[PDB]
Amino acid sequence: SEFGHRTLASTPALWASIPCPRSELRLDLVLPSGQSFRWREQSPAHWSGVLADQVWTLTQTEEQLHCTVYRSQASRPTPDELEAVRKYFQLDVTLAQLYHHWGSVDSHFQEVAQKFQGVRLLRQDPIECLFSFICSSCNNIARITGMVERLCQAFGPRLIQLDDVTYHGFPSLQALAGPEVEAHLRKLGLGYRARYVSASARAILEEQGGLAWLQQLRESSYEEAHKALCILPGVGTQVADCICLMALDKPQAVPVDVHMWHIAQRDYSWHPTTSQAKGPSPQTNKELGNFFRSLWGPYAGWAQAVLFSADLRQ
DNA sequence: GGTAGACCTGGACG
DNA sequence: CGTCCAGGTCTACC
Ligand SMILES: [Ca+2]
Ligand SMILES: [Ca+2]
Repeated sequence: SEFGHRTLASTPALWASIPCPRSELRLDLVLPSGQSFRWREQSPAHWSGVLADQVWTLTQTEEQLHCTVYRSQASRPTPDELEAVRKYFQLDVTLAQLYHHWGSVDSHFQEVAQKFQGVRLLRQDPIECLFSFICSSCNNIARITGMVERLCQAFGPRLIQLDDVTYHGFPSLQALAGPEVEAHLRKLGLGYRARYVSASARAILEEQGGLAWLQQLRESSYEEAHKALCILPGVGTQVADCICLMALDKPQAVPVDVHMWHIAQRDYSWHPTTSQAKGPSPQTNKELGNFFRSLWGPYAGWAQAVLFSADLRQ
């Protein structure tokens, strides 16, 4: 059929594949696990969302990642658009090599890794990542997903429509900085988070030097990046780490949330040493982050993604 | 300097 | 139905 979300079976000539074993990527363990909140399994095993300013549907077989794009006459994805997908999933990073290393230096990781292969980090846009996680504050993935769709629907560029779903690109800084945005977001149910969205958009455009400021952070060191980000309203240590890890190429960035705390205590019998508090606090969270870094190495943030994602399946 | 409490909400239970 | 919960952050105050 010419309409609705496609499936690999229904429109074969419209899909192109990318060599990618499931051991290197598990869409069902990455896409809905709290990295990006903009992917939906519209059809069993088929995930649709905006990628590189276009709508796509992705699905995998044992050795292939099948892709289709909705831009003109419908056609299979081109090699270049396909590279956009490989970039998004950072496929040049061999997951089996990381899993092996983490497994060698951490017996518990190896145990869990046996049943959760394919968890890697998406390489996201700084803007979407910054605002999606500002909304993650005291929030569950599903509610977060809801706020983000509404926020994009109301302020993002309109793309194409599949069935009764109209896709929207992520809002720009200018749109998020616009007048009465907060009030509109509040009506969209973002709660106090509405305030931070507006505030951080204005702060970036009117105080920090605009988009270029956020983007040039990719070249900065994790330490610098993380400090800069904590300036913005609504961006604390956790939100800042999520951003450094998922959007600024800071693989040693380790987000420390309630999940990681439970994991630390329950699976590593971890306790704060230099910290004053016994539970979550700005000092204990920092310490726990350094604990995971000393334990997993330069890509601790990625290792973190595996266990976090695995901890959601509980 | 290191906390306790305020700020929003739709599914979650008991 | 009423308290609890989820990828927190901010800040007046001890
Ligand atoms: Ca929480
Ligand atoms: Ca801040």
